[PDB]
Amino acid sequence: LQPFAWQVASLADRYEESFDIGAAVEPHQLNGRQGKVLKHHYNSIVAENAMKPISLQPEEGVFTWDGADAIVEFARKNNMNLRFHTLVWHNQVPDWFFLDEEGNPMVEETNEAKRQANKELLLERLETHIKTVVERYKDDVTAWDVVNEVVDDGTPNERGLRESVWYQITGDEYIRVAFETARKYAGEDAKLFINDYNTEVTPKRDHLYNLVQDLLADGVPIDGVGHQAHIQIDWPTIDEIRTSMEMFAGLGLDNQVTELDVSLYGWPPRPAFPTYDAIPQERFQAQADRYNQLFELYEELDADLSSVTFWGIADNHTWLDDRAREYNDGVGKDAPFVFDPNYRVKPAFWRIID
Ligand SMILES: [Mg+2]
Ligand code: NA
Repeated sequence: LQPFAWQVASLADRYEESFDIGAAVEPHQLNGRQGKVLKHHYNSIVAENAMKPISLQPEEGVFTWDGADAIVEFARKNNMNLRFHTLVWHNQVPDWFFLDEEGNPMVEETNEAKRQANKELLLERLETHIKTVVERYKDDVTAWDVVNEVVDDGTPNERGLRESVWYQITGDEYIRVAFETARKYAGEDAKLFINDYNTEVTPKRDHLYNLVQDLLADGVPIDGVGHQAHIQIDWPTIDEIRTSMEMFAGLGLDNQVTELDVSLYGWPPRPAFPTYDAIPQERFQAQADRYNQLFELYEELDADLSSVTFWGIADNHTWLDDRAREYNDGVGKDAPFVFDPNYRVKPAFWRIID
């Protein structure tokens, strides 16, 4: 049988000359077998969910720090780096941000002067959320996802910005405010990232590229691009990945791979294998070949890449299962990592440890 993750060489040790090796976690993953894998393999962590806006400030002025603090304390106790995910997102964000002083959605307002009053209110709220959160964690966090998923996959406006509530209310100003406020409160040395998925594919890659150039020219503080890397076995290509990271490096921006998982399924993900034991070993081999090429590329790009984080630990816990179930009538199992649901290594582990 394949040995347990804690019986093989550490990924963080393998890649110590190149970049951090990170995992997304929940508080319950900090102990038991998950915690043993974590301590063995990784030198960086990020909160899967506990640091999202709604997790930290679910009502106006009501902050809930318990889960986030557990993860911070774990990083401190275990000498791990710590990514903060995330100051600004259009998902997992409480609806109170976006209500006017009468308690109605700001997006519905048709009086332009009132829209401008709303924009200032929302930006002030965003400043207060960032200040409060940053002041708590500024000595612990080594990379901030200041904004998440602000760029569109299409082109609904000239700049290719996602038309979330943030954009409808503030245009791009929420993005500027977010970075400026993060810098102000976190300090001159804090590393500030814009994070997104599909950063390897156009038009998105280029909308992102233009946005970071625009903000940089305007003096907005941005240090790096977070590439979520929710990828497949055959897509995106190695060269697409390389080009994107080189493009951002050419601007003087750092790159981090922030939410890496290698799905077994394209889009749409059906038919999915219904259970883990139904997945044929050949699929794990195809995955291992992918992982091999990926990590060769990341090593090749290591002058321009400071951290590689997987969006989870082992195959027993991944949002990809939710995605699989969503497209296959409630049944389906994905397997995106190099450790199996029992914490045993997979073929992919051996192909990235060598
Ligand atoms: Mg290899
Ligand atoms: Na590096």
